[PDB]
Formats: sequence, structure tokens, C-alpha cells
Amino acid sequence: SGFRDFLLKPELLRAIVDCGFEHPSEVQHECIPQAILGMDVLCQAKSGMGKTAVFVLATLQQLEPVTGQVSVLVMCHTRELAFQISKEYERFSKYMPNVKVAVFFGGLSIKKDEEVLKKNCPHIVVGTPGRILALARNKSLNLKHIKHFILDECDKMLEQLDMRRDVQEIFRMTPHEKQVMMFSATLSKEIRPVCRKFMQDPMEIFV
Amino acid sequence: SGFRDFLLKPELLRAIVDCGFEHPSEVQHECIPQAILGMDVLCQAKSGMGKTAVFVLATLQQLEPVTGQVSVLVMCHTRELAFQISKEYERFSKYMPNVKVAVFFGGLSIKKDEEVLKKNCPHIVVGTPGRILALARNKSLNLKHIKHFILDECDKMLEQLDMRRDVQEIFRMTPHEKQVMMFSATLSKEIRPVCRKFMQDPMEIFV
Repeated sequence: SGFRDFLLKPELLRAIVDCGFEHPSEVQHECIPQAILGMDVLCQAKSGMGKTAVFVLATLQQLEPVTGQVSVLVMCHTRELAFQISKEYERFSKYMPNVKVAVFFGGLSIKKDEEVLKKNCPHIVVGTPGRILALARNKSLNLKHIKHFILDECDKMLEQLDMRRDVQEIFRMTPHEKQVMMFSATLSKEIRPVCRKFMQDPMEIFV
Repeated sequence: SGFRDFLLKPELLRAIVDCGFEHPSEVQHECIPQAILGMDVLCQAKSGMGKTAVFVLATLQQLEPVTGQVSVLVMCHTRELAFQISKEYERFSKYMPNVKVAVFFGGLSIKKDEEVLKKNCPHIVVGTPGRILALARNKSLNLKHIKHFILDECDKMLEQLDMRRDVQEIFRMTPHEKQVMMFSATLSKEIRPVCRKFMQDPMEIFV
């Protein structure tokens, strides 16, 4: 199964080989090619289909790192998944020197997060709506350079009125010209339209 | 838990756990506790035993950061390993935003390496003997503050008479009061004594 069958940069393909993948799932086969071109995506895929890899690979492939600038924002509902996402970015960026990732899921002292943003500004930020919004509101987190807006476990986030509003306020702070992708193992018929309100003629896949 | 019993500072233990590390190798279990106390180390461990993690964690734990000066020097044989060591440092210094690392493995104009030391002096330097010595000789790199002298793939380095001489000249420029640690997948009986000449009653482990 050609991960090499995708148009990926050499350093990226090499990292994938090192991780021992060799077989994209049907979802990866149908999402990655379009995701790499910056197309918006709404994807419902069961556990094991490799949803994280889809956006991790797609965003690393499009990454045009600028020191002191955050260009990728990923948000999700569970703390465990947030760190697994960061783990994945590290795995696939093994041969891409200086690609920095930071996780802001909710640690006492927002000051610590501000210090990371100020002294070792990351290129990719992964976190929870509340904390991301707080950092954005106090100006520690500059969101004017986001080129990729990604939500994982997107239904759990948007189905809750309070978290939905937070995500909406954050979205409003980012550039219009950007890629938006959302993933979840479960996307009810009722929540799908809500996800699409953040996208532009997105590719859709439900399994 | 795994690394939770290593008596590492909060910010460091957190990075370890958040990065998904819960399985210290036998080598790491035996070396880390002593390395953290500043003990010199001579270690032979097969690939996958976590040699780099040993000195990355030990040195981050002992690091007493001073703006403008390098306190940790790591040198190895292969260019690829040099860059992965850098990734390891970045990974575990996740919650230590002020700590900076740089890689100088040659290949390009030394002026560029000089540019780094004159504007963004790192606390940790990783590179090849030839280039480190050159930067040291022209004064760009001040080695009078090194508290940790580390060699990975030490046998391949000390094996070559010319590379050995470069290492000896660099060593001579560092403070007497420092920690010296050497690692490799293979330490012949003939090169072990050569490694120990740079150490003071070191802990030795050969597996």
C-alpha cells in the first residue's frame, strides 16, 4: 500500500517507512490526496483507520515553517488523544529538523503556556478550546497565521454548546484562507451540518 | 512507574511521561541514577537500549542554564545520529522553553555556525570533532564553561588517530570539573582504556 503512492516529500516518506506503515486504510487512501492539496475535509472513521495520521501527514506535508509563527492548530476533547497527536507529529517529522509542536490541554498556571509561546514558539499547537481561547484572548497565542484548523473527536466538542461557542470564537480569530478538517469515529446526522458550517465545499467521507 | 522513580525535576518528568515513555531499558535503569549525580560513564549497549536518552535526560536534569554560554557538549560519528540526538533534547526539554540546542556537523560554511553562536548561543551543542574544533580554534565557540562532555559512537571516533587527536584537543579546552560520558553499541577491549583516559573513576556498563 503506497504511502509512497501519495505525493509526499522525501523526508516525510522516510519517516513513514521508519514507523512501519506500508498500508493506508481506505480512509487514508481517499483523504490524504485531497488533504495534501489543502482541501477541507469532514471525516467519520472508526478506530484503527488512522484519522490522526491523515491530518498529521497532510499538515506536515504542507508546512511552511516560519520562526515564531504558529501555522497549525489542532483541538480535541480527550487529553490522552492530544498527546498521542503530538507523539504522531514527532514520529513523522523525524527527518524534518526544527519542526516544533506544543500541547496546551490544561495545566495549572497559564503562565507556563505563555512562556513556551514566548521563548520557544511552536509551529504546531494542540490543545483544548478553553485554554487555547484564553491564550488567544490575552494575546500570548497569535492565531493570525493559522493555515490549518483541525478538530478531532469533533462531535464531542461541537455537540456541547459551551465548547462549540469557544471553538467558534477561536475560529473567528484565524485567517479565512486556510484548510479546515474535522474527524471523529461518530458523526450523527444532526451534527454533520454543524461541522460543515466551518468549511468550504469539503470532501466528505463517512464510515 | 518507569521514569517516575528517577528523581528528576518536575518539568523533566512531565515531558517524559507526556511523550509516552513508560519503559526504561535495563541500561537506563542502571546509568541514569548515577549520571544524574554527575558521575562519569562508559557504556556499551545494543541499538534500541536508549543510550541517547541516558545522557539527554541526565544532562537536562543537571543543566544550570546561563545565557550566552554552552555547558553541554555532545559529539558523535554519524550525521544522522547527531540530528536525532537533537530531537531527543527538544522532546524532553518540552517544558523547559529557555533551553536551546544546536547542531554543527559541518558540510557548510563555518561562518554560518559562527552566526549562531554570536546571536543565539545554545546551552547544548551537538556536532563532529572537526567542526567543533574549528569553531573553538577561531574563538567562536567558548568551551570554558562545559560541564558535560559526551561522545556517542565513541569507538568509531577514538578509533581514528586523527579524529582522536581532535577530540583530545577539544577536551583540553574544557574545565577539569565536568562530567564525561561515552556511549557506543560496541566497545572493543582495545579502545576501552582509551575511553577511560578522559574519565575519573567512571561507572562502566558493557551489555
